[PDB]
Amino acid sequence: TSAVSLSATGFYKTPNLGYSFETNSGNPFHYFSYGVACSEVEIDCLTG
Amino acid sequence: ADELVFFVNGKKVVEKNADPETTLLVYLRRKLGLCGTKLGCGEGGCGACTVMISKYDRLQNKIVHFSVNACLAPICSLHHVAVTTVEGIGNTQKLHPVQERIARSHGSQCGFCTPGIVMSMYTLLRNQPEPTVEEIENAFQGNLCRCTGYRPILQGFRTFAKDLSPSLFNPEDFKPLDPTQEPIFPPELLRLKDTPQKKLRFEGERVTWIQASTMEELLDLKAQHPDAKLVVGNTEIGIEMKFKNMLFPLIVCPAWIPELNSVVHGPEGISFGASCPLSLVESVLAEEIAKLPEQKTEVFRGVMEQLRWFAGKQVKSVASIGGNIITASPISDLNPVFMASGAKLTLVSRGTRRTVRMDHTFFPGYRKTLLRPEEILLSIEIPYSKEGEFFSAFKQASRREDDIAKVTSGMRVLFKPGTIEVQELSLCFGGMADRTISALKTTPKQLSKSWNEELLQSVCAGLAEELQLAPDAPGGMVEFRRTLTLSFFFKFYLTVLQKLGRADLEDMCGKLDPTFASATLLFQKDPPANVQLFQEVPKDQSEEDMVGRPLPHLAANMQASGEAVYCDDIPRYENELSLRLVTSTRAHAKITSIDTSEAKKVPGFVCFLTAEDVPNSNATGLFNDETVFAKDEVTCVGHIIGAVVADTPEHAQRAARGVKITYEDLPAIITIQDAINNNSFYGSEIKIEKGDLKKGFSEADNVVSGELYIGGQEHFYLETNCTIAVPKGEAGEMELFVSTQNTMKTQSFVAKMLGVPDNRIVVRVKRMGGGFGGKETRSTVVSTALALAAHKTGRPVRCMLDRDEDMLITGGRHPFLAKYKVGFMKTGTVVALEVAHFSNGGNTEDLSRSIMERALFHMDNAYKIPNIRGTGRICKTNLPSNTAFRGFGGPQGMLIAEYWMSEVAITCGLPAEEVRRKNMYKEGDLTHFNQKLEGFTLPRCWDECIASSQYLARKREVEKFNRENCWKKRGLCIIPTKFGISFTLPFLNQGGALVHVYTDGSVLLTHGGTEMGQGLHTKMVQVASRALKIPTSKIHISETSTNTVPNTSPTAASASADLNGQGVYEACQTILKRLEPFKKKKPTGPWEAWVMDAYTSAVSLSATGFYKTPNLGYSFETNSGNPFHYFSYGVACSEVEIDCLTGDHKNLRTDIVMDVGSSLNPAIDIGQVEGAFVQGLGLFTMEELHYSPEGSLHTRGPSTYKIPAFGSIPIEFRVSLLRDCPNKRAIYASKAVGEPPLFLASSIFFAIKDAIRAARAQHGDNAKQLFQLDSPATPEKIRNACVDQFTTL
Amino acid sequence: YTDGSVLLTHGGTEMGQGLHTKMVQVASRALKIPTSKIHISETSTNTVP
Amino acid sequence: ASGEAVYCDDIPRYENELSLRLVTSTRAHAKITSIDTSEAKKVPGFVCF
Ligand SMILES: Cc1cc2nc3c(=O)[nH]c(=O)nc-3n(C[C@H](O)[C@H](O)[C@H](O)COP(=O)(O)OP(=O)(O)OC[C@H]3O[C@@H](n4cnc5c(N)ncnc54)[C@H](O)[C@@H]3O)c2cc1C
Ligand SMILES: O=c1[nH]c(=O)c2[nH]c(=O)[nH]c2[nH]1
Ligand code: FES
Ligand code: FES
Ligand SMILES: [Ca+2]
Repeated sequence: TSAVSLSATGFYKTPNLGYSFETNSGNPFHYFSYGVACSEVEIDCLTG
Repeated sequence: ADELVFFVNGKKVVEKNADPETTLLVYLRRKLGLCGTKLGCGEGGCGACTVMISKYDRLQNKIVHFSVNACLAPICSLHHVAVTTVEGIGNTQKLHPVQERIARSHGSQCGFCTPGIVMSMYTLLRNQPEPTVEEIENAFQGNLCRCTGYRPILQGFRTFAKDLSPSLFNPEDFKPLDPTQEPIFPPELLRLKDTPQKKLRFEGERVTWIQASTMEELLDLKAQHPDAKLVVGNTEIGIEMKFKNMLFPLIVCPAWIPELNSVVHGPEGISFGASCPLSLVESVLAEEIAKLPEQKTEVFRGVMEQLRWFAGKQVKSVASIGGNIITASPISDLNPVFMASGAKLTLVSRGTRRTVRMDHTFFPGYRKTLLRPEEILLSIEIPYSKEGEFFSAFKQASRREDDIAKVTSGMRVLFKPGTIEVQELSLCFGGMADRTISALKTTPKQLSKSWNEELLQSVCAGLAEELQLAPDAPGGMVEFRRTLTLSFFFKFYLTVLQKLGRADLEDMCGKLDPTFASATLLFQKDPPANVQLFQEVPKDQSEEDMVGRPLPHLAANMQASGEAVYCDDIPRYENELSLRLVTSTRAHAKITSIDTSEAKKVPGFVCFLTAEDVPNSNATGLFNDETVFAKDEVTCVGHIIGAVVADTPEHAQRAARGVKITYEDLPAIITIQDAINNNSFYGSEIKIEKGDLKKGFSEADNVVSGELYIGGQEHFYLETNCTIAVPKGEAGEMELFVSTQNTMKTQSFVAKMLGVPDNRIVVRVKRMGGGFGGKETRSTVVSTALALAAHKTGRPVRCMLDRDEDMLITGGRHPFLAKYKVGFMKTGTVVALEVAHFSNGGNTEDLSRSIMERALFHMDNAYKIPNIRGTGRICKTNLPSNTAFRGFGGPQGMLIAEYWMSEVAITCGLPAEEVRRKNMYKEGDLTHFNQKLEGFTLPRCWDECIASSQYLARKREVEKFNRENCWKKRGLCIIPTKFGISFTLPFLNQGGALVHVYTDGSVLLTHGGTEMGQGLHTKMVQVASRALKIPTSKIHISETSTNTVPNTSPTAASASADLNGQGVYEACQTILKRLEPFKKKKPTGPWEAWVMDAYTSAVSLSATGFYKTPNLGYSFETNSGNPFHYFSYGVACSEVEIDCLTGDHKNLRTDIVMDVGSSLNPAIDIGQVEGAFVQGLGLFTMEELHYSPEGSLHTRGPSTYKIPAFGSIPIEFRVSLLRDCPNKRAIYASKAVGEPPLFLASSIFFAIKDAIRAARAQHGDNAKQLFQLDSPATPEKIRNACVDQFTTL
Repeated sequence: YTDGSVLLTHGGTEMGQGLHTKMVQVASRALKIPTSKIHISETSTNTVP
Repeated sequence: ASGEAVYCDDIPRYENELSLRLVTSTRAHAKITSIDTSEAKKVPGFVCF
């Protein structure tokens, strides 16, 4: 009722990225994910 | 099991189970998917459904083409014919010349009437490739357009005929017509023309249709089954079936029978088979009249005179003469003529044949004839006139009731040869009784009398007595109708005088006084002359900057082609249901019970929805005082009680008829007077007051007091209200496609009814076929009901209202009652004014209060009044709720001002234009509400109009015409206007937009405004193209949606281009800012490179835009603050000529000068001036709504509610937009245009008033000087004010 | 909207990963209102290009 | 879990809606020497290839 807009756009771009294959420089990634898994199996040597 | 076989746009249709109730319009739209042909009324009056038919005519041996109303053509009547629709002539990839010309000439605004007009013009050209201007105009008698003011349509099409300012269009650029490229007549049909016609039978759900090939077959059928209903053109039967609930289970169509279609010239006259269409009657009698002695064709000319203002080409091409005769309507225009001339009817049944002579016994009772149930009408011989035998025919114009109370007459005299003495005299009338009658007691008494003043006087006394009407007779207008019988005989009397003159009996009968001659003239057209003037843009302006250029409406080509999509053109989902509203038949009552037992038996019935089914809240409407569905009590005729849902529209309608509802009446408050007496009002008195009233009236040389009533108005948007609601099945989500100016309120009201948040509900509007205020709020009454059905069923549901329903339910402009007192000097200067206003608001508040405020804000019109008091009360009544209508209270307020102003001038004995001018504000003055008038261009508009209309010189001609004519009079008036721009509710002055640029460079824009024919999207694209500096071609607007721009105000208050234009401009400035760094690097490289560079640099190419009108907000308590951002100004000068004997009148010339600031688009803005002016013209002169004494609307369609027609517009029609007047506070210095010109049509009202004043000085005797003329000034009111020997006794 | 409800959309599409769920959680923290007041209906080229 | 969620094919058909079926290569690498559509044209409701 005060005539203020209640609609908005939003935007984002990941900064500082850019790798060069020619000079082997520049960051391709913003950050890295990391994890580790331990697994155990039992095989049947006669069937696969 | 007979197949029905016909062609549509060249393609063969084979219908194996044709239902006789199926119309061609329904079949085209719903079976074939061809939605260019529209429904606008369903009763033959609007022509929106016009299509062309071609066939091989076996009787004339050749291919013929004619137009028809698709809404009334049973498909069962169409075996072996070829239909052509708008889609069959061209499309946007190759427009037919007819489509091209109407588009390019700015003849299409909302676009809904465009296809039907295109088809009427197209059919004309297939028959006459080189028509005349006259033929072109006659082509459209059956086509209505509510937006354009008709001028541009006729002007564009005039290019097919007569065989400083830039221009609005260029005819030299129009492609030429090549007739060889029209569609081939289907060769299959030429093959079949050879084989004999067989009787067919078609069986539908309820109706059996036999297409009789032979007289034998028809007679056998009627002998054995006398109940079999003849249908020939269906132009009466269709109405009875569709709107009067009637059902004839067995129908026989005899249209193919050679004997019913023959024309035979015999010694006494010409015989027409009874099934001959009126169009064949017309072309034969025309040619007889052209080639024969005048003395023989007197009757033929009377028939032709009646066929002139009868219906359109569409109706006449299939309406039979026998059908008019046998329908026996009390207001048949033809039967009075056939009766007066003793036309010879042959009747037959199996083994019988007899001839009679139409006389009073032919019609023994209401809609009855002499025919036995087994007989049919074979032929009517229309007779040659004899030496000494003379004939006139007459017809009231104006029509108010379905069936009754329009006068129409046939009159005949035979003189003993060589004498002036009467051998035979016959005077027959419709609209005076429940059937066509003969003045049988009056005529005998004049036998052997001489044609003289004694006979005139004798016949008038007889007529008055013999045809006398009770004060309460059916149809009212009893004083007018009486006067017409007498006035029509007078004309006949004078005309026979003349005709005896021409037979050299002048010395026995006398000369006619030459001031009486104009009384007897047959209506003569006069060729149209138009001028449109506007301003060229600067010479330096880029060619790609379209702001200020006359760019055609961006959808005009698709509208001409039938490709533009309106709501009901959207294809149905396979699971879609249809809804039909059930409304109250009482003005105020308790609902005692509802029985749906008959409704449940209709096949496809799904449910009846009522208030109990509403999920959340039944309280709706702008001020929360309305029911979605009535609960316990109805409060108008039209109050929506519930809604039937069924698989198809036909089943919904039949099922709604089986909802039987039971009432106990309650005290009803109907009229403004009823409300005043009962203290029934919406809220308190509203008031504006300035200066000292007691002093002003004390200082005034004169004081005049009076009242004025102003009738209401139906919007008659060509597209009625329509909603499709589509439930999505998740989270309460629903999408609605609606013909509405108000997406926001539609969304909110739906969400509150359902009890879900607003974020679940999306409302979409591509375009409306007109709105005009009618769809600002009252569209939600359909929307909420449909949304509920969709929610309940989980299925898509659709409702488009029939015209009768829409006219009943949705209300109109507010009627006004004013009580005024004005005080003024001898010089004409007004010093004091007090006006009490009352409006009839109907049964909901809606916008009624804001409407009253606008009327009060305009009670000054253009005039500075130092001491002033206005009040208004808004009456609360048991009628449909009235709402916004273009003007929004302004026109009512300003008509009241001009009305007391007219009386100030007459009381001072001074020229009205001088009096207006000297009371006009000047630059810097304050209004009565204390707003200052800056940039006041009204005097410039006034002076330009006075000069270019040659007002003073025309005044002198009008005076002279009036001194030289006793029975016609002219009048001339010039009227100004001032119109405040912005919503009366300040926070509604806001708008938003959203813009995207895609990586190809193309731009998708949207904004809060909706397109309803005013060219808003076009304007926004013009604006965006200038703002962005790219061509309009790269910018597109597809639709309006609550999920792209939220919280939008309705498209109203003429404000939408101002508000959305600023929103658009700001959205565009945001995008330009972000592209700036790329522009700098690449200042030449094209737009597409900047866009792609920004994209690949990860810069956002999407933006919102928003505007609020600043510094607004008026206070009623302190009478300060600005309610308006700026004001519109304009002046119109109009001239009229009235028929003092009939009440009819011609609009001879109108000249308008309008301040639209620096127009965004002068083509669209001129079109809005003309459109608005013509709606005003209807408001003040033609449009009259009529109600039973118990509050039931009788006037529900174009047969009874008469909007301006092609033939209504001023014959010379000039419009200029004021030059050099930038308004820099609105978008690119424009002004809004939609509403301000409407009130300028009051110029025609006041010109009629001048003409009446002159008629009164001519024949009045003691006439009251300040006589009464309420609005609308219809033929009734004009005729009754022309007091004379005929009105007095 | 004027009832306080929020309609949100973004470029991302839901394919089972709970993107919309995460976006509403994000919006509700950002706006400091409950997730119940925020809805995402769909992804469309005419709302985010 | 309720089957209320709408995926593309769950959307109701329009009454006038048509169906498409792709026609693909049965060869890894080849010239197309001709296409014969005569048998396809005889299937009821066939519109176009
Ligand atoms: C938009 C519009 C405007 C109109 N304007 C006017 C006007 O200005 N003035 C005026 O007088 N009329 C007017 N009419 C009425 C019109 O002239 C009649 O509707 C028309 O002539 C009826 O003919 P039809 O062939 O359509 O009859 P249908 O509707 O097919 O038949 C109407 C009646 O005639 C009967 N019938 C037809 N032929 C025969 C026969 N040979 N023997 C026995 N019974 C028969 C039918 O059983 C039926 O009862 C208007 C109608 C429309 C739709
Ligand atoms: O001030 C106005 N408010 C409205 O809501 C409206 N609607 C309309 O048609 N004209 C106007 N004027
Ligand atoms: S819809 Fe057919 S004449 Fe109006
Ligand atoms: S353009 Fe003719 S009705 Fe709208
Ligand atoms: Ca109201």
